[PDB]
Amino acid sequence: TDRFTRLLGIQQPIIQAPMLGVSTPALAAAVSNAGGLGSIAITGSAAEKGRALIREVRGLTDKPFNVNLFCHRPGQADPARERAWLDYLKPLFAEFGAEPPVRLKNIYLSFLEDPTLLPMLLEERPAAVSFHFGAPPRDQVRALQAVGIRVLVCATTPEEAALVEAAGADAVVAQGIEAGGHRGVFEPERGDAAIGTLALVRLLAARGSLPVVAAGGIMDGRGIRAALELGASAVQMGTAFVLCPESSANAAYREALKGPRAARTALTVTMSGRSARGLPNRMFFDAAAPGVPPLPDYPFVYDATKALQTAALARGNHDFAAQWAGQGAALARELPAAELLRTLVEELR
Amino acid sequence: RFTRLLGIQQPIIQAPMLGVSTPALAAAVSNAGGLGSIAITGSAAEKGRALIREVRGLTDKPFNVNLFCHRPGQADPARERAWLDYLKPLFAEFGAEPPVRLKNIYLSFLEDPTLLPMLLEERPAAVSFHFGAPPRDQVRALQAVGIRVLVCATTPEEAALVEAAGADAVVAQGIEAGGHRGVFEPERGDAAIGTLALVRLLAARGSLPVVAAGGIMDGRGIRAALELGASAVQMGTAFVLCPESSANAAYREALKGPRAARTALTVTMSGRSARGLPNRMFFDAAAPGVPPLPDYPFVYDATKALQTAALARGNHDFAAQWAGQGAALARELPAAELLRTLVEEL
Ligand SMILES: Cc1cc2nc3c(=O)[nH]c(=O)nc-3n(C[C@H](O)[C@H](O)[C@H](O)COP(=O)(O)O)c2cc1C
Ligand SMILES: Cc1cc2nc3c(=O)[nH]c(=O)nc-3n(C[C@H](O)[C@H](O)[C@H](O)COP(=O)(O)O)c2cc1C
Repeated sequence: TDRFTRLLGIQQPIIQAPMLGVSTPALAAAVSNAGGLGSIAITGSAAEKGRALIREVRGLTDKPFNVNLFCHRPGQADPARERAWLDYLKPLFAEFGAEPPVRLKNIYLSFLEDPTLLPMLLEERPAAVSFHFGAPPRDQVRALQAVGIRVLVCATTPEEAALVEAAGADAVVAQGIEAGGHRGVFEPERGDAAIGTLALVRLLAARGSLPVVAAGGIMDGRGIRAALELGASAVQMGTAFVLCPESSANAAYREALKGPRAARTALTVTMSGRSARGLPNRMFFDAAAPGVPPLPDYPFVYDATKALQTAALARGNHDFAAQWAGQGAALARELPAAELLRTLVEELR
Repeated sequence: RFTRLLGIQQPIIQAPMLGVSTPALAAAVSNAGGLGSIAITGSAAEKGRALIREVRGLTDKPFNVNLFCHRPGQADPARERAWLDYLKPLFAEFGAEPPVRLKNIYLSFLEDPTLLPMLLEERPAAVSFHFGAPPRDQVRALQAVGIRVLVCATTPEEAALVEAAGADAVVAQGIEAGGHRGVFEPERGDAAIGTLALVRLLAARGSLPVVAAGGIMDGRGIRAALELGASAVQMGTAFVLCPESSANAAYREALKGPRAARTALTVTMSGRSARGLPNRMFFDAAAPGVPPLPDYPFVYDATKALQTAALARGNHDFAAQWAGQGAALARELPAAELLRTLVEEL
């Protein structure tokens, strides 16, 4: 199908997934120059810094690229809950001769609570703007579209996909249970249908009319071929690009992904406050276990964890790192992004 | 390919489905060119033999006979007595009271020695195993006669154990699948891998023909699995609405209707994780007030007692209505006609 590639003015139906902390302008430009759609994530950063990152990408590529923003429900501070969480983490900090932070901060501002992001986006005009955890109001999506920007939203169910349609997006990113990183569920408090890529992509393509981008578990040309047979118009690959040299994955992350840990992934809500999939470690614990206090809101939880990670890292310890990977992780390859992009295009045939 | 490995013309297996599959359904699929299947667990061996003879009465073509190979359930009177006490108000609602004791109503292939020699005589083209792999010993014993041996796995780790046991094929069950999850050891957790990842993994780093199971509802779904490296396909939910199936009317209406839009996993129906259309038997076993679960299949024994009492009042809110995550794509056709349509779409 030409549906997606024509929609975004690119050659290849391949998006390199925006991965906050792992994607980079070098990674994005590499994929975009190679004919796909490279991406960056700019949540957690001030608008002008977002604006700089976009321009960094432009200085590397003249081809379309994707800019991703978190659109979650703005986190609700709860100092009592947050204090009880910190006290619970106290022995972990003490292990590295450290103390937990005194307070926690809303480190990731939602697109719905930072008014300055939309106007900056309407100025920079990246070819694509994608959202995770929810959809903006239709008039906001329309404003970006009015300026030539394609709008992507991640959905995890047919019900969420309907909301993406109502928001007026140009394409839906259909994220199956296989996907590495944070799950795109809109309202985790209602539960999580946890639908696999194969079913979700088929359900959205066969019973919907929006171009579908399949995300989760896709690691090669056979996977891409399979996604297209299901009716997707393109794929989004995260894990597959992590070992690329252009990525900002650290040493230990690359080692975990290259090694035997890659055979088994798991979901955690205790790392960030929102369900996410990666290589299990000490930050993957049972929040339902005895003596574990109620969980603070996302993203305050991640703030607490990031403080612990820093303390851990200050003693050579990476057992608390966020090493996100999808269920196809064992098929991970290590190539320069543009060479990987083209290997995929070849395997895609 | 796999289609040569078994005596068949089409690479589509109609999943064996305890209480849903019938000799009539199996025969219709086998006569149409695929591999029809029945489930034999929970029947004494001479009763399972009778069922196999029923299928032979309707088709000369190959079929599949399925047996549970789970870690045999272990009785805990204290835990079971507390479970039934917790269910007591549900029973009471339909004028019943919980059964005295619970029973091991489904004997694993590991604890009933009379199943293997029956299978040796009857010699169906295919014998499949769910929840675990039997000793390579016995797989060879079946393979010595005409039999191709299939075992379901939910992870590459389980697939390796399948390979070790000398099976002719591994059924790769993704998270999408309806009914009981084939996880060998659930108390060790459950990786809950999706079909798309699982098939690719097993086809990329495995040696056995892999049969994709979970979420496939049409020819595009079959083509996708084949692109992933599958040699064939196993489909349960797609066949439930076939008039030949053993699905009762309430079940058929549920799957045809809006409830098909959402499935979920429950361990409280049977004591082992299973995917279906949620109802009053889908509750939170971690919830305050809910006691430790008995082993599988003792829990299902209790549930069935409750299902009887609910049915006698015309209440279907406790039924076992299994369905995979592709449930909303279900179609209602004669089984042979569905297989023909699938083949055309493929
Ligand atoms: C390390 C990592 C970071 C990710 N970061 C983001 C992110 O910041 N925003 C987002 O919308 N998706 C993020 N994703 C998910 C992708 O959008 C996509 O759903 C996923 O990578 C596809 O599954 P796969 O890893 O199996 O290819 C991330 C995934 C990983 C593995
Ligand atoms: C109602 C129902 C009953 C099932 N019964 C069995 C069974 O008795 N033994 C078994 O090994 N698998 C059983 N399965 C699972 C199938 O083998 C297969 O894994 C699953 O149906 C494939 O997922 P699908 O429903 O999306 O096609 C059953 C599935 C359903 C929906």
